[PDB]
Amino acid sequence: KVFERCELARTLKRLGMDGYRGISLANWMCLAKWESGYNTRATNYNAGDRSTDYGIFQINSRYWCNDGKTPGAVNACHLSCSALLQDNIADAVACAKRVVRDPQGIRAWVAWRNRCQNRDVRQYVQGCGV
Ligand SMILES: [Cl-]
Ligand SMILES: [Cl-]
Ligand SMILES: [Cl-]
Ligand SMILES: [Cl-]
Ligand SMILES: [Cl-]
Ligand SMILES: [Cl-]
Ligand code: NA
Ligand code: NA
Repeated sequence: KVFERCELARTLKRLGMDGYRGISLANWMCLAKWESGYNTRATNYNAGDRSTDYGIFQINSRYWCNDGKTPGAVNACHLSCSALLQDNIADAVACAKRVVRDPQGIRAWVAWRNRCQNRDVRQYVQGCGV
C-alpha cells in the first residue's frame, strides 16, 4: 500500500517510533518519503552488489533480512524480506528499530543524510495530530 502522509505519521506513532533512540517522528517520515514515497511494496535491486532494498524504509538484504539470493548476506532482523513488503508495517518498524540500534543510528540510510539531515523536517508531520 501507499500511505497518505498523516495516516503514516499516526501509524508510526502508535508503533512506538516517536523518539525511538532519539529519532523524532518527523525524521522517520522524511526517511520513508525519500526511500519509498510511503510505498510498502517498493523494491530496488542493486545490480552492483546483488542486494535488494525492500519496503517503506528500503531496508537492505545484505545485512537486515533474508531473501536467499544475496551472496554472503546476513539477517540481523531475523525476518524474511517478504515481511518487509506487507501492507501492515509492524515488522518493518521492528526492523528499522534494529537498524538504528547500531552505531550510525538514523545515519544508516544515505538518503536520510542527503535529504533529511540538518534540514527543516517540520512539514512531514504538520497537521497530523502527532
Ligand atoms: Cl519499542
Ligand atoms: Cl516530530
Ligand atoms: Cl537467515
Ligand atoms: Cl527467511
Ligand atoms: Cl542530526
Ligand atoms: Cl496537529
Ligand atoms: Na523471524
Ligand atoms: Na547509534
